[PDB]
Amino acid sequence: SVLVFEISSKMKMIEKKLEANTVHVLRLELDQSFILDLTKVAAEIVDSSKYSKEDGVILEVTVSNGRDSFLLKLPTVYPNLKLYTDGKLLNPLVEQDFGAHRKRHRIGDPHFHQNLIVTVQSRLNADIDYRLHVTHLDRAQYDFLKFKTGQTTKTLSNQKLTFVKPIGFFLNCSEQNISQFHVTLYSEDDICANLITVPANESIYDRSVISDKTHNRRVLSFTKRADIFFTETEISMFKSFRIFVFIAPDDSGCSTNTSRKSFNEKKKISFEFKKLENQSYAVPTALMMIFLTTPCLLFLPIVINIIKNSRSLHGQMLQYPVAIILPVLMHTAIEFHKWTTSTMANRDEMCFHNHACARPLGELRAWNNIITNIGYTLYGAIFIVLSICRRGSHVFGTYECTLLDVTIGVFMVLQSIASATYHICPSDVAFQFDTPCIQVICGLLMVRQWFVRHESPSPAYTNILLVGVVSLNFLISAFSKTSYVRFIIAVIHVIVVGSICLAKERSLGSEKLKTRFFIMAFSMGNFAAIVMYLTLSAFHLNQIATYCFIINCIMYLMYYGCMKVLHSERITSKAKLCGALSLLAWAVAGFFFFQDDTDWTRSAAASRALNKPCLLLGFFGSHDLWHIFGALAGLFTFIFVSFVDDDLINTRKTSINIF
Amino acid sequence: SVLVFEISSKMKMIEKKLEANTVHVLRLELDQSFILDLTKVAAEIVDSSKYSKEDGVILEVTVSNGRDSFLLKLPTVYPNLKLYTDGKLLNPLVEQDFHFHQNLIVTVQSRLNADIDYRLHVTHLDRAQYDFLKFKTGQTTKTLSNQKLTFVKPIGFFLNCSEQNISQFHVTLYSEDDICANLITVPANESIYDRSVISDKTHNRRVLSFTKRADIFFTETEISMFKSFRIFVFIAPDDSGCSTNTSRKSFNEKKKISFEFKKLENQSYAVPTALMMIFLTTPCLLFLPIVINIIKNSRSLHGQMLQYPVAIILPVLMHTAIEFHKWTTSTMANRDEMCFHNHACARPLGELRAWNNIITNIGYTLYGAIFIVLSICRRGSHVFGTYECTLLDVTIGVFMVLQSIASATYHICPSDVAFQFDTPCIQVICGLLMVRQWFVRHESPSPAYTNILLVGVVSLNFLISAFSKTSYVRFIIAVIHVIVVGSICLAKERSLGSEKLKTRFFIMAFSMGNFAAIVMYLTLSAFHLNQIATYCFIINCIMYLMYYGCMKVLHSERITSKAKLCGALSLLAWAVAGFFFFQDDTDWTRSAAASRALNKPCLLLGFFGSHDLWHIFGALAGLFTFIFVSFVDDDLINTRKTSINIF
RNA sequence: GGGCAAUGUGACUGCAUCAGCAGUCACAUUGCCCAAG
RNA sequence: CUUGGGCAAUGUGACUGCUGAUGCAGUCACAUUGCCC
Ligand SMILES: [Zn+2]
Ligand SMILES: [Zn+2]
Repeated sequence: SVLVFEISSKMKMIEKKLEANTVHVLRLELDQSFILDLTKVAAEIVDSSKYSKEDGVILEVTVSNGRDSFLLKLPTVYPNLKLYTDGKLLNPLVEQDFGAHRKRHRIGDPHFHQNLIVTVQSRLNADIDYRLHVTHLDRAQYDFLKFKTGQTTKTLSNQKLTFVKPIGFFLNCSEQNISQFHVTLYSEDDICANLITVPANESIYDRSVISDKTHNRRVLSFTKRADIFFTETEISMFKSFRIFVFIAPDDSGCSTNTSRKSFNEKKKISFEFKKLENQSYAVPTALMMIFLTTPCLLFLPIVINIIKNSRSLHGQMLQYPVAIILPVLMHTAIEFHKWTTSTMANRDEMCFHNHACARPLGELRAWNNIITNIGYTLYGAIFIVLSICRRGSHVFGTYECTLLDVTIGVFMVLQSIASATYHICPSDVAFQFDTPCIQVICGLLMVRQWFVRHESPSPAYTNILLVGVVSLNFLISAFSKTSYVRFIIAVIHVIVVGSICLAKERSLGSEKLKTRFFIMAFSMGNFAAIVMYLTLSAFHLNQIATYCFIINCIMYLMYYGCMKVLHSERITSKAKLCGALSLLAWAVAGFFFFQDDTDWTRSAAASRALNKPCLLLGFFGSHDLWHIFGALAGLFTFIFVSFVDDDLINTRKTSINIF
Repeated sequence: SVLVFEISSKMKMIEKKLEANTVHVLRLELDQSFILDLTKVAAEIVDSSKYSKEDGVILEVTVSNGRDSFLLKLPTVYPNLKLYTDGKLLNPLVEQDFHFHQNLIVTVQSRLNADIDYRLHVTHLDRAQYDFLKFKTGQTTKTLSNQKLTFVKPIGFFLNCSEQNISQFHVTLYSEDDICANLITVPANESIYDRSVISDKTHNRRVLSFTKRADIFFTETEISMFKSFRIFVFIAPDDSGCSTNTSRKSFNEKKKISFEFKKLENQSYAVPTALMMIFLTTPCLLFLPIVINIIKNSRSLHGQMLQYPVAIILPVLMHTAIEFHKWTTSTMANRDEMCFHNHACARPLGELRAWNNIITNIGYTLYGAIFIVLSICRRGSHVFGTYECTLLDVTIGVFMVLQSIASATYHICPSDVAFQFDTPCIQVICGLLMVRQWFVRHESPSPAYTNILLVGVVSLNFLISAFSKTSYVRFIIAVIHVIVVGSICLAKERSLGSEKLKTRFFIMAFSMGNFAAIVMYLTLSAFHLNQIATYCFIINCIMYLMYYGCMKVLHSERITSKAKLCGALSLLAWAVAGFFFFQDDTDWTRSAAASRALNKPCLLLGFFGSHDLWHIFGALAGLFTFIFVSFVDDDLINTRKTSINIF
């Protein structure tokens, strides 16, 4: 037999000893004062231990206030533990939901007032003691996202919170004239939590029909930061969004060492509700494009005048390996597919950007991290032209590095494609493909300088070079969770450097003039490197392949130069300038790349907790300066290796120092 | 002010009226006469059209009986329509729960300031279409015939495998009516409607929108993780996710459903597997007296191990590196909803839902390791005979070994991923056999011609898929097709001398061949989208070998008897090995549901299906059309490289 | 293994100083056509 | 032109209530001492 119990509009701690087979129905008269009042309820079970033998559902609270409802099927179950208390929210009433009026405070024609029905239950034949804990967030906090005229960012401060006391919000855009929205949730204390947004129509606790695919509800873990972004199209699709911030007891999905106060520790939180407006970065891009075209002055005094001094093809067109495109194009196709055919919230849930200052442009959330890759595809289409513009004669100078330079061009372009397709959704997918084209190019430069004084280098070496780089990258990715991955990299690195030493020795005859020093140099440098990335927790798994590859490239090129100067040939002054500039550009590219600070060895929240702010214009971060100066360094190294052996074009192909 | 209302067991259709700002709770005292009675409590809104102006929700019915509670926020809306009636189920009480009695609260609120009328049906299901999955001793199959399933009466099920001592379970639903439906199952302790934090990240509940068929496979690592399962089969209102149009969408119609509960036990198919390997080593009777005899009669490496293109592997070992990562990290219940096999012949093994479409992809990696050796061990005369095609036939080797990797993972489970990669490799093999027989009389054909052929196929394979959903894709496979075959015609006359007795009688074929194929697939919707690029290819190969098989004898050269019989079987294989491929019928255009309705029963031994055999016979034709082009000109072995014709 | 009293923490309800927010009643201005004198 | 009434919003203060911050006291939980039959 039910026992209705009127509740007071003022009391928030309702301790009632529920009898056996009795079903309380509390009741709270809602009036003009509860419009847009987030009503959060919270149950409990007193002396929880006494029921530790009975399993499943014990108590059942079913709050409801006419516009929404939910159930609390105590005691909740979790991947770790069972809790005997938990709170949920309610879609608050609105001004419409108990009628519009003029004056007189419900004059007397109608007498309308909603009501909040709190039900209780028990599956036990025995008696239970609960503690309902109804509270309220008034209109001052829910539906706080109304903006005044000439305002863009409203901000809370230290909004307290607790496992049994979450916070919501109500972003309505159509009724607010909003284009783009970007939330931000600071915090200080490492206590796991959950941000959750849902369009207004739609409800959180209710499961969907084939949900995991039909799911417009993002759910973001976070400890010290989380960010949202309501794109223009999502706004025009749903028109009104409910933000929530739940919070969890433990740190399972967040970390390993767990907080002590189980489901009891309050955690601070702030917010930032920005109201952006669409903007195309024409000024920030300006300084870039001009800065990526000042070094092109290195063609006017040299090459554009040589082409003026001159003013099978089917066979090479068919023998040039163009299945070297397929890795990067396949990965960019897969990535674009998985991006476009994803829900509008699975993007913000899955793409771990640097939402610190990842500047957006329409649908894309990090424009700078993308369009700064145009340095490459600008310094990529150059090489593919210079070579095919000055390919000749065949009796003086060294052999022609025509097709190898065309391949360095095709890969300087594929680098931009891979980078701008991985900086759309930087998730931990099986294949990284940000650096691997940089690695392939820093291999091709080595092969060019290895073969330039023997024969025309064939591009078919890019086949094994690419297979090596791609297999190594997939390997690093797939073994990232264990501990011996840096040992795998150490041993493969050793095998490669040893094979290179051997190929060196079996090409000349073990001359003490060159090999005795060269082998030693390589082995000591690369063993220093193996140490530096096998004992130090500052080389992540992403960067070790790139560092070893660019170090091999730099070392072999400096050795080429050292042997050219020891044999007493001339290195033109422009070549020395180009070499020094390539060295310092690679140095800058390093100093910037080293702060990638991205390792999928940690959980989601630990990766959203990182926020490295940008440096220039509020548009250039650190990874983007890497993207630029990598292209600069590639261009400078390429121009170097295309200039140092120019002064020998007046020497026969017989008296050339072979090495 | 609340209003209690007791209702005994005699009222099923409770009709009441709801005043302004009022709240009705009800109660139907339950006793031991209600245990294991799966109940459903639905609500409506009388005079529905009167409320068509109010936006949002009207009633909030919250049934609850202690053990199982849920909600009803009428009118539940759907992307096509708003239903003013909905019903849900209840986990019945357990015998342990039994002076003493359990009850059934039904709160009914109302946000509307005006009055509301409503009804309240209550229904029951037990003793059948529930608790029916109890197996007798030594019983592995239980069956139900023409079970009614109306929208007002969803069917329930309870599988308690722990007590039933089950290891692997299978569930099938044959039907006949073209009515949408839904099939959801959950772990015992879980509910159906209740979400939680990262619930989607633990969404162990499956949903198989099924028109005519649906299948449920309960693995060993599911049973051993939840130990008890709940099954339901609803009737979805609209045909959006399960069909195309609002054709007869307005209805609440009955539906007949069957079942077949098969309690499989894990095993290995030593009978049919071995009956295949011996089938793929008998047509190897050709290598008996010839290839291993020349070696006995016969009894740079540092550079060509570099100048060989090994970057042609990556288009596959990158793709399969993803179809795996997507198979492992996919939740244990997501695999039954994302992977659309052909469960009429998809015999399982260990974990995989299909081991008849994977272990028959060993006819390739077996016929692959032969071409890799019988070409390397068949070159040792370097001024006699045709040029040694012993580097190319390493690729045709590899691309017969790759094909047994891109395919035997596309048959792990075939999502509608961007790249199909079941045929692509076979397409290229039938390509190389052209480049080989082309350059066979001019120069040792460098394998680097794949670099331009691969990017050809993969692009034409990605181009197909991206525009698979649109209506004008088949016209794109006309312009891309015509362009290349036009060149391959033009590329001939610019090499031979435009001899009309040869060229004008060779362009006449590809003009008549490819065109006759275009209209065959451009006007007729029998060649599905994926199968056209392949049949385009294998024809270019066969024609270019009917030609090379003629231009040899047309120039009055003799062919050896072994090549006579070899090639004559290749035509027999490529003819039958098409007929089986001709029944794939996997068009990712149609809806998810109908893509499950396909069911082609096993052909032989209950382990060989139609699309299965295209994986075997695609290896015979892949072999006979290789031995052919390496034995066709053996008679010319005693003729100098100058006294030979050229074409 | 048990309870009591303290030590320190972590929650919790209601008093006291400040914040945004809702409602209540009264104030003041404004123009307004139709109606008439 | 003035009054009577109606509209509407601006902003005016008056009162009530909510939510978050610093202290104030007091209830509940966890670990160390002392005691006990
Ligand atoms: Zn990048
Ligand atoms: Zn297949």
